[PDB]
Amino acid sequence: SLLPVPYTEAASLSTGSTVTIKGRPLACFLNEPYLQVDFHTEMKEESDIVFHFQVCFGRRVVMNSREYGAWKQQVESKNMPFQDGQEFELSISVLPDKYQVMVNGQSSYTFDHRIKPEAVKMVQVWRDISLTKFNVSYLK
Amino acid sequence: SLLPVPYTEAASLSTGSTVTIKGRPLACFLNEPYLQVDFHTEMKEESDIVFHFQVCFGRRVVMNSREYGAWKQQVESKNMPFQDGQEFELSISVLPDKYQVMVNGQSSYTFDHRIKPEAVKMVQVWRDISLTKFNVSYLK
Repeated sequence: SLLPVPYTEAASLSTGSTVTIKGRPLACFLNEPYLQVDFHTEMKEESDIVFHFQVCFGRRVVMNSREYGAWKQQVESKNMPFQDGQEFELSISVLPDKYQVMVNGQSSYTFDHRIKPEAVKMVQVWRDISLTKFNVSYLK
Repeated sequence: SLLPVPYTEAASLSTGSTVTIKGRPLACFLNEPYLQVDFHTEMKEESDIVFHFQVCFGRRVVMNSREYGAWKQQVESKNMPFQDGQEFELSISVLPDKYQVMVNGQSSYTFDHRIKPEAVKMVQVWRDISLTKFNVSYLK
């Protein structure tokens, strides 16, 4: 019942869209497994990234965009709602002005739009997790 | 013909041992896939690490040890013999005073022993690679 990782799915997003991801780190937090979610402008993996979300479990989260191939201003958070050894549910909601990232139902990170979410054509979920669910939903 | 990743194998090392690893990154270098090789003191993943070798492909390599659960002095190298999109052969040779890391036959990194290599009981290879070969050999 596991999805392949790296996991890539075509996607369209607008205000009211939510990307929901259920999975589990492949290692204990002492080993610093990573999780990465990238919202890309094209299906190709080297395409620009409207929203990059990277967890180093137990340490920090970084967020950024990659525009014309170059990483822009990095944002860092030390908020760490993820729990060592546990399955997590991560949801990324598209609001008018930002993405909101919920972890296990708790608001945990936000990132103001640098590019309209309508530029997204693909989502990739990768690094040191197993994945059981990936869903894009919409509520107006 | 791919080996499972994370890949864990029991191992014993001394002067003259070589760990040889063939694999390929799972992403283009622009996406910064990682590779990690850890020489552990016990079979459990949370055990201490005599030699930690972490590649961020296209950017840098860090090396360290984890002793009584704590990371020690990080060493960083910007040497990057790995080639974007290519299979690599990595060998880690145990010398009297250090590990020598060869990449595609070229001496690329070294790390002085902080703990005797005889303390190693397990090797783990993980992060964003596919793996086709893992071998421990010995030449006196």
